[PDB]
Amino acid sequence: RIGEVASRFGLPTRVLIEIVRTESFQRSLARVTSGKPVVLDLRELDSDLASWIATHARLVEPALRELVRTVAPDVEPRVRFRGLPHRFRRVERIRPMDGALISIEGVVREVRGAERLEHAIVDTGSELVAVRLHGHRLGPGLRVEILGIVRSATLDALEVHKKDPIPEVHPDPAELEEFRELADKDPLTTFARAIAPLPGAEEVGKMLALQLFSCVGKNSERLHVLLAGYPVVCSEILHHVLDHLAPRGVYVDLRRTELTDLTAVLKEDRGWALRAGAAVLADGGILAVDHLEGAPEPHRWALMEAMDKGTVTVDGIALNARCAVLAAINPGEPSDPPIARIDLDQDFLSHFDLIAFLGVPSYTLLRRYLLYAIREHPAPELTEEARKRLEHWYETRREEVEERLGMGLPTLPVTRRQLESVERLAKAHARMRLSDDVEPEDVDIAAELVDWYLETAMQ
Repeated sequence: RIGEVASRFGLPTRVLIEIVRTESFQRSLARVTSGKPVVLDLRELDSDLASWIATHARLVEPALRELVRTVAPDVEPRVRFRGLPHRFRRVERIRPMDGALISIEGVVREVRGAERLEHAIVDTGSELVAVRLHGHRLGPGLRVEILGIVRSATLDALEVHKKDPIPEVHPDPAELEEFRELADKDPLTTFARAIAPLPGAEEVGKMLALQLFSCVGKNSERLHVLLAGYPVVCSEILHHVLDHLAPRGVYVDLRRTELTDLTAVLKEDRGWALRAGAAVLADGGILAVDHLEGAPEPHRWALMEAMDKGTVTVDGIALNARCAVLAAINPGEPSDPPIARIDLDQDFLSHFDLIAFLGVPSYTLLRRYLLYAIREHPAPELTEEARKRLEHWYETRREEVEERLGMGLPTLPVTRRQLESVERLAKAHARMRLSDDVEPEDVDIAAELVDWYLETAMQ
């Protein structure tokens, strides 16, 4: 009897009567033997009632479990809610919402458990939220939406939805129009000037602009860039990119970063806890690695794994770390070529697509356009003529290097790594044009940047 259940749980009888009358509830209640949870879709109710239910979910949920327990004493009673009123979604501060059904969204910082995965901490943007998982799975670095009921500053998870590593932008017609206008113009120059507006920093800006547009899950797509200049100006650039433009990211001063602050830490203590380090938290975005000079070997190995394979590994646990590495190094005084002044081993240095030797509209719009471009054009591909343009550049440059070496002129080799970098940069520029087709024009822009890097390195 519904009235008796309502009374028992301190609910107005009408709350429970209106709930049980819903199509969502009746259909799922009939399907409960299949182990499927009973479902209440709140949109199937009066808006003020939907709101009241969300506010008082700590009361409603066990009442519903009790109702289903009557129908099926056989199985674990599970209840799900759908169609949260908008104000209960993506809650930025959970504590005032005690007792309420809510969703949070953000990046998993940490997980812990023993035999079972039990607890998580989620960075929702302004705060870190503790979560009791109740059998629901996720892992450090994952972006998630979690539906649950708040109980004393902890979210008791009801469901977990995996999300893309970067936020979704769904532009309206006016914004879509702005996007199309930006695409038609010269977005590369616009982004380049936004990033690095100082005289002489044109190529540097273009490199960093295209790096932003390489922030995608597909492993072979991401660009890694090393800035070589004075500390102050390089730090301002890294902070600027991360603060104002990056879709997602983390800044570290490598000198202040322990290896496990960079990768992840696994702690054993009456159970286990796994906490994401910087590269994992930067999954799908920019990892800004400041002060790379004298980077210790273990740190270099970690960075190389993230750069080459898009993972970090701690104790046999591989975590996604699909970050574009934006590093900075302070060289110095030596009348040797600029690249000779970089104190980093040759093998590590070759993992960067580009080295930028310094000295030789609304950010809202710019950032939202980037987010849009990445999600909408994750995988542009060479056209036939672009492939020919790329192969031609490559063969022509290899011949030139051979010739220059034959003349006794020190020159950097042009290898498969350079071919790969040009292709990545060209794909990034095609994303910047909101295109799925990489064209000869994209190859040309990419090749000019690789050539500039190769030439300036030795000048």
